Amino acid sequence: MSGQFTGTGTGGDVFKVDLNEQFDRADMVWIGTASVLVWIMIPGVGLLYSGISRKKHALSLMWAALMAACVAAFQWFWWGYSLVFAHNGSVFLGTLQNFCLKDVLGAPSIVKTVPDILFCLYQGMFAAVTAILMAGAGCERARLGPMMVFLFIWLTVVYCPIAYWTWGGNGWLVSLGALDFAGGGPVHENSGFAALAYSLWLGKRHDPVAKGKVPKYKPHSVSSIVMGTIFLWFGWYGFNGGSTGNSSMRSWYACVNTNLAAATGGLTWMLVDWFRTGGKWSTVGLCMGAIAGLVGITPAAGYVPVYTSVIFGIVPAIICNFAVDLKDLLQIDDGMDVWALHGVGGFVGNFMTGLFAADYVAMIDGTEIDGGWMNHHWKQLGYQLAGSCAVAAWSFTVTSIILLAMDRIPFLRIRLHEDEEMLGTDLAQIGEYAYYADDDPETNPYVLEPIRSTT
Amino acid sequence: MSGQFTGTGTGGDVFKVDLNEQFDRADMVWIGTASVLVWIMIPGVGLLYSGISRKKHALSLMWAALMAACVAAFQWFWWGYSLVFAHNGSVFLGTLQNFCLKDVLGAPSIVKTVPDILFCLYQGMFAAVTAILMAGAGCERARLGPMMVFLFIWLTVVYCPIAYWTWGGNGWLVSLGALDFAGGGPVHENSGFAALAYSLWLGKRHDPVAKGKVPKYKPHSVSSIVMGTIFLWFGWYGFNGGSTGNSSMRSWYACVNTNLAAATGGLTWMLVDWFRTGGKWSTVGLCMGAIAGLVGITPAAGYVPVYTSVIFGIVPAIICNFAVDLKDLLQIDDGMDVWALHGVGGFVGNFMTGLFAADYVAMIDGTEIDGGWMNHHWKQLGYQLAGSCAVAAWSFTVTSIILLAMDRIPFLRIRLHEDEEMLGTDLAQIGEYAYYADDDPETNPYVLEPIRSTT
Amino acid sequence: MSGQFTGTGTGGDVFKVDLNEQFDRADMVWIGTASVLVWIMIPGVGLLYSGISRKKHALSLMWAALMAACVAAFQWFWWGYSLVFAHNGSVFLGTLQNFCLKDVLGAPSIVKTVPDILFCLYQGMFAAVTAILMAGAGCERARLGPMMVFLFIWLTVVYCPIAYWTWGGNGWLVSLGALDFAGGGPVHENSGFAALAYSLWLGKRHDPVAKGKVPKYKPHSVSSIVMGTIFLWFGWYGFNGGSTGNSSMRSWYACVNTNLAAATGGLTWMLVDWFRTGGKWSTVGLCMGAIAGLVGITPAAGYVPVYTSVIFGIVPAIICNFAVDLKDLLQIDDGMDVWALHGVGGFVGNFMTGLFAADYVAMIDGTEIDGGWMNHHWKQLGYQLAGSCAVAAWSFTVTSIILLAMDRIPFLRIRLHEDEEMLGTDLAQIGEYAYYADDDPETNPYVLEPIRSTT
Ligand SMILES: CCCCCCCCCO[C@@H]1O[C@H](CO)[C@@H](O)[C@H](O)[C@H]1O
Ligand SMILES: CCCCCCCCCO[C@@H]1O[C@H](CO)[C@@H](O)[C@H](O)[C@H]1O
Ligand SMILES: CCCCCCCCCO[C@@H]1O[C@H](CO)[C@@H](O)[C@H](O)[C@H]1O
Ligand SMILES: CCCCCCCCCO[C@@H]1O[C@H](CO)[C@@H](O)[C@H](O)[C@H]1O
Ligand SMILES: CCCCCCCCCO[C@@H]1O[C@H](CO)[C@@H](O)[C@H](O)[C@H]1O
Ligand SMILES: CCCCCCCCCO[C@@H]1O[C@H](CO)[C@@H](O)[C@H](O)[C@H]1O
Repeated sequence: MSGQFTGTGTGGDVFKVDLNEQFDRADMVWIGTASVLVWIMIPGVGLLYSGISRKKHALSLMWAALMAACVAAFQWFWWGYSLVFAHNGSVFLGTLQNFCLKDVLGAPSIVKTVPDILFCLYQGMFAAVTAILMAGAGCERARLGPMMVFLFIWLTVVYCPIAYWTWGGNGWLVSLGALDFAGGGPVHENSGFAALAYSLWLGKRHDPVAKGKVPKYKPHSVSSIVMGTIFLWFGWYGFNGGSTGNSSMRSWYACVNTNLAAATGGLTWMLVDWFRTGGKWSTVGLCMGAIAGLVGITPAAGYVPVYTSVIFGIVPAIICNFAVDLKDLLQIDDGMDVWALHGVGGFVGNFMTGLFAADYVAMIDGTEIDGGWMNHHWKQLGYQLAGSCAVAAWSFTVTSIILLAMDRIPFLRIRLHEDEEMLGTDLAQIGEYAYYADDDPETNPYVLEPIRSTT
Repeated sequence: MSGQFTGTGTGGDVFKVDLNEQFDRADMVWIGTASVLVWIMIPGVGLLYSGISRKKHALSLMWAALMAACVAAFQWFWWGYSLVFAHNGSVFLGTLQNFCLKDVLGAPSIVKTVPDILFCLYQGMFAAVTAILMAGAGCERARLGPMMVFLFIWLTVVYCPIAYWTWGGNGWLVSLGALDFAGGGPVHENSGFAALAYSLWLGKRHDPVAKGKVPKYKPHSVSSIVMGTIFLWFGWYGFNGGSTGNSSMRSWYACVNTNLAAATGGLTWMLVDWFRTGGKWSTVGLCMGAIAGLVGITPAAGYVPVYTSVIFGIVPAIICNFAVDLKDLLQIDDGMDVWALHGVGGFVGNFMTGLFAADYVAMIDGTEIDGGWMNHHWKQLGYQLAGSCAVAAWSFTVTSIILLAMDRIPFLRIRLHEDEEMLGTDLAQIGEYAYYADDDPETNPYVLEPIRSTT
Repeated sequence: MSGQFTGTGTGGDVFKVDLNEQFDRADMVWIGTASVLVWIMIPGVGLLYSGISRKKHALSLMWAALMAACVAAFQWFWWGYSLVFAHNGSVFLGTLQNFCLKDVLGAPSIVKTVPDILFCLYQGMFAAVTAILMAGAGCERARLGPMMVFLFIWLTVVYCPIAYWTWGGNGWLVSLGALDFAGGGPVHENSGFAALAYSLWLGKRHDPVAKGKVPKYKPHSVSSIVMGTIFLWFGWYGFNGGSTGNSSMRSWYACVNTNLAAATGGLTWMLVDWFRTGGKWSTVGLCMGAIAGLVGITPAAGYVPVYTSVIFGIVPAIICNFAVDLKDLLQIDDGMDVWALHGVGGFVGNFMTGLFAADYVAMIDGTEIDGGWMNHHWKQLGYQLAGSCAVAAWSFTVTSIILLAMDRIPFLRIRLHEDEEMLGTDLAQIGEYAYYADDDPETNPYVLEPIRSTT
């Protein structure tokens, strides 16, 4: 009544209009497909960080990726989607208008080429990838119940505001003119600086794997690193290629850029390791470099000329390779790989987007931007820096607050203090904890949960 | 001559008309993509059931998934497609009109938005997923030749009739008004009750892994469980999302429901295990719960409001969790996991579809239904029960008949009787069977086929 | 100025026209999706050949697949794309017009239904699959630096010319009328005969695994074989299905053919092994047969009637099964599996395409061909043979030249001579090479690179 297209609410009355008429069906099919591709990046992250670990994590990140997929999907449905994409938000956050996905259907989303329900599906996958990045960063000696509560809270008060600033209809970064093609800020810079908060507050200090004369690379499982990298690169075609919101050739241009940045990042990191080790070929390095390039090109993929995409592989690979060395300086391992690749890689990529963004690339699908230094738009670099600094500051500060607030509550403490924690070898001698004898997650039906030595 | 569109046979003469003009190209692209996604669910099933096993299966289900993909594709081509989708069937079964895919081309399929050849591709994947569910259920001490013959026969006389009733142009369940969005009946309820027939006739009784004080969860490979769950959830976006037959936003709505049911099922099953174990976190349970939710939402995904999808995770997870305990009561392990997840999960999901189906959800793409209890259509619940009971009865009874008929034929007996079966350790002492020494499927070039101790 | 559609260069001025208007958006979405599917075939190849190996390769092919993805993407960007698809080539090769992808944007590609940038993305994946086939063939005792240089050179002077002849606007095989639906020549026949050059020049002679009374199948990792086969079959829907360049039902017809050829190839090879071993069931054989069928149907998938696709499984499976036996005759293992499956399978499939190609199948999307023997076009078989012989001759001869030229240059020698190579067990006793003690690529951060025993 009339139930005709309004652009608001459900978008119209399904008994009176065909809501699908508002959209190009091929745009919808590509974004649906891209959503499925981003989903498989979730276990990709878990495999990557499980495999790279220089320490025996009690919690399997391959499995924790499924836990994160579950917690993030629930959070997104409950209020995460609404806090980012409620068509009625301020400049800093959305509302609870779409609590439990109420009225999320056929109105054109903030990306007008797809309906709200499909944009919900697609963007929810980005929240889930960020959730497993966070769980991976904070996995060492994590308690599962508190971790699940942490992820729910963290998505709500760290991810959702940063996502709103970046993608929301009235988000202040959107208004300012900052560029972030595929959500490098909300996903990579954000998780990376939240990881750093974890490292500096909850991470083990004077860590034996980061102390003195120790190997920079000492992986738990190279096959897991490689499988994770495979799922990440495969899924990243949806992550970046879908960020146009359409079936135009800007989507395919972004995929060409994505592939070339990954390729040049992998080769660059491996070449850097070759020079720095005096001629060794680094198995872990090739994979880390591909990830550095993928992260680097994320804010840029639909904005920069193809030939510049090689720079988004080379420069993040070099800078991230050296950022990893800060683990030796601080003597901290926990959380630091996620910071180095996603935090530093995300910052570098975001900065370089201000240099290389071009109006003629965005215009491939009619997207209008002033451009970067390629168009003599010098001020763009300042907009990029404003975004990167705001994301880093909010993520680091608020993540610190959550971690410490939960730490002060006995039943919510994410990681027990070392002096209250019982040894797995001692638990295994007790009848009611005999299952701690199987310290191998391949055969154990139960998570080897940290137990307080007061029971 | 005139070779113009007829809606029958090949659909028209390719030299005179463009058969593609009858279809929206984006509808076709989504269903082609969804077909590829369902294909990877085949090894997903094999990985899941290989990993969950409390017993050392001689046959690797990861590998058997490829065998099933081969047998099912051949059966479908030969006559399986025709027995379900020959446009000229009765109310109970199709015909051999499309034997060897004769004349399967460009006529609109029973799903009018895609041509016969594409519907053939898509629906063949559902047959193959059901084949590996059956092979998984019946894998313990299976002989490979007889298993392949069994799958061919089973697809023909169990899967194909149930699929016809559900999807066929004149299928009696279609006519009755029963709802089954993505083939929960033909795939999950069917394989589950066929699994139960296997359990009760060919399964080992008084099984040491299901007898007395034994662990409910004791997996062969947690990494295999997790990898299988990953492939299943990823592919299920095609399984459910493609069941609209189109590129409309009902496809994406169904994907949102699919993700939320998996997420809530995983969390629910793990929470149930936490209460029942006195505080342990169940690795296997999270995965089983995700599968329970995916199975649960299958008959419902394109029919129920988004907020109700959480019920399709919670309720099947709880009921299936307790159904697994029946293995202890019966002291039977073989085949029972497939029954618990797919049979019970499928029954529960089908029943709840009668409660929660809504005309306004179906109408998102113009699909007309009376609805469920959400629309005060009380009779819908009875239609659902008629379907579930018919599927369970046909599958259990006919599967029983096939298993027992083959059992009475020496060269077709699927599983040897324990007293006619030689020990692998004894075979390994014989020169012509020395390869039985390698009881590890990771390195052995040959299937460790059960051998009769009469040679 | 006018910047309107020209069909050349960038295709038009993005500030004046919408380049996307020239294309059906659904055609673009399918080819973008198919590109992502072909990408995952890259690690599929690496997993397959790592797993099948009868020898302990020091270089992990699962990991080397990522290296190949990187080298091939860079080569393709640099000049590979231009040498195949520069719209201004001769009959034998393209030009450097599109060096570093200059002006590769929105002009219709040689496949007029997609723009240059998307055809670039898609076809680059084929180059990368061929790169990992080559790296796999030549992996035994390979040195990594020289291997990377080799792949770059090989793509440039072996792959690119053969691809031009097959796909290029003025390619001589195109003009002749030879049929090759999905690039069986450039990918499979080519890599297979290049593998044979490797086998005969650099392969180990009188190899203990191929000498005397030794097992035909003795795999390193069955799980790797199966995982590789899964990724290959899944991705092959894009490899073959995308080779129409469009969203028509010829794409889906090609997928039905692809699935049926894989299925019948797997069953055929396993049945052949069953007869030849006196009743054993071959784990490796089922997988090899699926690959033989997939290779076989590649030149044919969009040209042959569905019922004939079973022949493209059966015949290549039988012939390739016996081709593998030539390893015993020659007493050479290295490189020979790639030759047997891709070289022989590719030759057989190409030949049979001349028998079974049908004008009415090509015409499903308006593609005009004279057809094969199915249309009494007898001369087609000669065109097929001209293509197969030219590919085999160029690949074998030029690959031989490259391998031998690099062999004569100390720092480019791909494989050290056995008498200049130090033992891993001896390197491990030296302090600066202690890491050679860990001969297990699952835990070692470094490639166990062959070292000259002159340092
Ligand atoms: C443990 C999981 C808890 C989440 C599931 C509860 C979702 C609450 C949403 O409320 C529902 O929203 C509809 C909007 O249309 C209303 O019409 C309906 O009356 C109301 O019931
Ligand atoms: C979706 C939320 C699931 C419940 C989250 C509640 C806060 C964390 C509860 O976990 C706690 O962890 C302890 C092990 O350290 C367990 O001994 C104990 O049983 C449990 O109190
Ligand atoms: C071991 C695999 C056996 C399956 C392969 C045999 C398929 C038999 C199909 O018959 C063919 O159907 C066409 C329909 O158009 C006829 O035109 C053609 O004359 C006829 O030959
Ligand atoms: C596609 C069908 C493939 C053949 C199926 C025929 C029925 C089963 C044959 O397998 C049998 O299994 C025995 C091991 O138990 C083997 O010793 C014996 O060789 C073989 O007689
Ligand atoms: C180690 C990786 C080396 C590859 C990266 C160098 C790519 C060289 C391409 O040249 C660039 O091509 C543009 C075409 O538009 C010109 O406009 C621009 O002026 C020019 O700079
Ligand atoms: C993208 C190209 C990367 C460099 C390729 C240059 C040619 C091969 C160089 O590798 C060589 O391999 C030796 C081990 O055999 C190493 O000891 C030595 O450091 C190095 O000289």
